[PDB]
Amino acid sequence: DKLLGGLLASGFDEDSCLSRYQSVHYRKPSPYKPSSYLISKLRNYEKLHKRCGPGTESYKKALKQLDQEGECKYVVWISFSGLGNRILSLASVFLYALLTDRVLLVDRGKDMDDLFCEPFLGMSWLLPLDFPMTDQFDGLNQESSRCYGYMVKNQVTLSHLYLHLVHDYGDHDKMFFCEGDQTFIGKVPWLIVKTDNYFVPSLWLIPGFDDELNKLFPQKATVFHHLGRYLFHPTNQVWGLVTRYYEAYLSHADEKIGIQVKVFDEDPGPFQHVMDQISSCTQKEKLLPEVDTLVTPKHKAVLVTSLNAGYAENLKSMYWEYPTSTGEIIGVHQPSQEGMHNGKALAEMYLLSLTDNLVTSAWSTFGYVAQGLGGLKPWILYRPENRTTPDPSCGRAMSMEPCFHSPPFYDCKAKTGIDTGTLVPHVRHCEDISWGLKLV
Ligand SMILES: Nc1nc2c(ncn2[C@@H]2O[C@H](COP(=O)(O)OP(=O)(O)O)[C@@H](O)[C@H]2O)c(=O)[nH]1
Repeated sequence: DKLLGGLLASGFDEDSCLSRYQSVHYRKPSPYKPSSYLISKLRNYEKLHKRCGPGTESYKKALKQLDQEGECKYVVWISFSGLGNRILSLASVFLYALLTDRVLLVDRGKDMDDLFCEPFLGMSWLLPLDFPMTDQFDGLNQESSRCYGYMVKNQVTLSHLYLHLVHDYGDHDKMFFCEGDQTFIGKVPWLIVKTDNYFVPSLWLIPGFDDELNKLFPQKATVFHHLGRYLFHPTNQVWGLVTRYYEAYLSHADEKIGIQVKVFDEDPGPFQHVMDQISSCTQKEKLLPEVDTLVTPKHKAVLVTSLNAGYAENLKSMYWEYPTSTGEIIGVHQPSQEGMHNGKALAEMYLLSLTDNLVTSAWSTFGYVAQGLGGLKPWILYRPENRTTPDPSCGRAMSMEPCFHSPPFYDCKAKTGIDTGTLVPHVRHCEDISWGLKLV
């Protein structure tokens, strides 16, 4: 089913975004049926967006509200940070638009236009190029006059509010995640957000939001799985990088393994500890077979994405040099070694997402998107310390979701510090970065 259990709206033009509909030629159908309520929510959201979207008479009238202090309200995402982050933060702001009956508009920035097709049937998601406040986006931060957190800090009705939700955000910026301040913010027609985190899990802890979030997602850990596949379709340019790598190197395997390598160090390596970690991970989980020194089969292909190439070479040369214990036929394959960039990094994510089993590196938003769109619950390569291969080398994700790296820890009722990862069974601390949070 090319509309994804009904997640996607039929009627888009096939040739201008090939990936949208002919993705089902390349991926096994997802196990995760999106609920009836999520569906309606999206179909209803596209009526809002057509009704209030850029270029309508309702969008023109609303723009004058930026001076003279309103049926359409808006959240504006600003393009900021690495591609992994911008995908996760953008799905976040879109869930948030859903919860607050707003229109999402997207600062195209340098490249968003080039990377992604239009996800909303009948009408562009892109912020116009003449939107008056675009010159301020670089500068908007924690100390800007209309920053919600600067205002709560310094006790201060508004046409527009800036919401600073970047990882270095403070105690007052974080009040965004409270019911009280949401009631306030609820009234403001224009919201400009800049953000580099997957902030979805803290929305489940806001009351009101949590009812609707339960109704939309009966299987709670499907938020980015459905919202990602809804929103983000690669352009023809990027899609062809996907199809041509998949076609040339991966379509003849009985099984595909993905291995997403990120190493957090200012030396590119490669590192023996990390190679060691990857083989122990893959072997100890029966993901890839062992090899024998002193000596009707299946073909596995291993897709290795990384910046240094010698993680893939090592595996490639091991499996060329030595026969597998099981007699399985292994081929290792790395697209790029970057040391058309973001078109590439994008394709590689989507490629990772077509594998049957994925290994991810701890902390990488690159992993989270790949597992995210795959509907894949990874085995996570844990974060090293002192150039030592951790032991155990990896473990299975509690679930497929991305991880909220910089969450708030406030009890809004009681007005005090709290561990927000020990309030409800579905919001747990992360496996990879224990400080962060995620839906399980
Ligand atoms: N093509 C490709 N790009 C990558 C890979 N890993 C990371 N990148 C990109 O390189 C840039 C820096 O990556 P990363 O270190 O993961 O992000 P940071 O930690 O937020 O700087 C980002 O724009 C990523 O999209 C990869 O395996 N392949």
